Amino acid sequence: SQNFLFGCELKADKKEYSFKVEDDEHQLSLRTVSLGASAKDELHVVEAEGINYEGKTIKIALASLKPSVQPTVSLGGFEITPPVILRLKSGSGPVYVSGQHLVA
Amino acid sequence: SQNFLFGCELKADKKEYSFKVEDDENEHQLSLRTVSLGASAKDELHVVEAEGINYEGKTIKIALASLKPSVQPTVSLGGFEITPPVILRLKSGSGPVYVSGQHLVAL
Amino acid sequence: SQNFLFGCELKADKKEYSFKVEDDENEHQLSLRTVSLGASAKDELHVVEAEGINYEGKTIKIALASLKPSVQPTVSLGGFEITPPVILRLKSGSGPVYVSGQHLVALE
Amino acid sequence: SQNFLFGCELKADKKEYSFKVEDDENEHQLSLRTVSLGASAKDELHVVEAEGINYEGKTIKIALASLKPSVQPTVSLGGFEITPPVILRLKSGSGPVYVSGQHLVA
Amino acid sequence: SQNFLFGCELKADKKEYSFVEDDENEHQLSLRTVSLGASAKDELHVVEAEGINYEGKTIKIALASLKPSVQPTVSLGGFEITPPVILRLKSGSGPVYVSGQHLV
Repeated sequence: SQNFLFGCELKADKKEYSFKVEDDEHQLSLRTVSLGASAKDELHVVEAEGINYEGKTIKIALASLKPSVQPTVSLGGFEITPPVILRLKSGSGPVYVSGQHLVA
Repeated sequence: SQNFLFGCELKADKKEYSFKVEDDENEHQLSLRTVSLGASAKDELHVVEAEGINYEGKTIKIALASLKPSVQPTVSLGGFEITPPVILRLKSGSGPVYVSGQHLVAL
Repeated sequence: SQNFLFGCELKADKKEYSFKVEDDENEHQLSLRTVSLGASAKDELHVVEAEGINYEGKTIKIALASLKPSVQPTVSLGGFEITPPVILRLKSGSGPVYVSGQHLVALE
Repeated sequence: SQNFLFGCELKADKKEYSFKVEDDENEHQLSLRTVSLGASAKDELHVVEAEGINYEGKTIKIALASLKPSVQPTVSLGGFEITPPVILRLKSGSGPVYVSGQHLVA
Repeated sequence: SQNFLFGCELKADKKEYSFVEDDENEHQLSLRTVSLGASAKDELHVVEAEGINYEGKTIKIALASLKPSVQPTVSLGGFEITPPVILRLKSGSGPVYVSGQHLV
């Protein structure tokens, strides 16, 4: 309903970003995943970790990106319910993630 | 309507994922968000298909994406919604290929 | 609404796919999601178009996507909603070219 | 709500497409889905622009897409909704360039 | 609601575009594409957006990385942002264009 900016940066020496919220309805809406200019020229895979419909945590790949092929990927508003961790699975980074934090 | 994370991995010795739901209180849809190749995938075509019914009850196979590490390692589908049951199948390539989405649940 | 899979394959020997549904009291809609190149597509530009009626009632042709195996083998359309009748046509390129999406049927 | 096909072709000899509607009862919206290069387009950057009024009433030009046949021959907009009137224009490149979407009438 | 065109141009010169109106109405920018103009140099450009998170802290988020020879346009799919927001060309020459909707 209300909407605010969200972002994070993943790199080899900080690979994880933990999205959680203190109880007060929230979604994280992912929009883009992009590589910074100094990312190495190799495939970077970013993954999300969160609850499936049977209440178990799963790890899913969100994007695979390479500077010389495909530096940005737009997700078009992929909504996830917190808690979620974003994780860098390969490549040096930096990788950036943008989106919205939604609050209803 | 509620929303839960969905993913599966397809590869050489595991080419299919069967998305099925039991009858519970709810209407279910699988919303596909991305298809992505993993970093160990061979530099060749990968084709990912969906298998489910058309509007006349016939089972059809439809091509979701053609991907290749050096050209286009990821495609974002934008929320391709599919009523269960559906099989997602690595029709061609070694993989690994990851498919991510949401499992949407509504009364 | 009900939601079903839609696909077609457009090729040299079958350039057109005609999307038409039997008379019924339901409203029908195609939501195009992807277009993609088959394995055996020549490395060249392939263009898929749609042919159907515009607001004025006139039959028009519109270019949906241009793809090439070594540049961009898949194009997501993100839910390009079209009201049947429509013909999808390989306008150039050898193919094969696949088109995927959803076929939506709502109640009256 | 009614949904019709929309498209236009922009090229060296026809650089502009002017979209306008006259309707005192129903609202119209042009929902742009893709921009794509034709098969004979020169392998160079192509820019496609729209021209239309902003919130303050000033007519403005915005860039919709930059495409190039050997790099990114199609750009998907996702349903970029525009209130008529609007001009679509090929700012630079040979073309031909195609714009496709939906004409929606409520 | 009402729906108007929006756009701006970002360049090494004027790196910034600034998007409240004092108004009785709610305003949203929906960002559609980010694209590199004809004379932009063949290098990595990064566009960022600056605005509050849901805690009202000012944050900066990477919207897109683009390069003429690899991905000259990124489509964001309607990334709705509530004003004030600054859009800025964190790196590269430009010109970089942003296009979208101003909804009221």
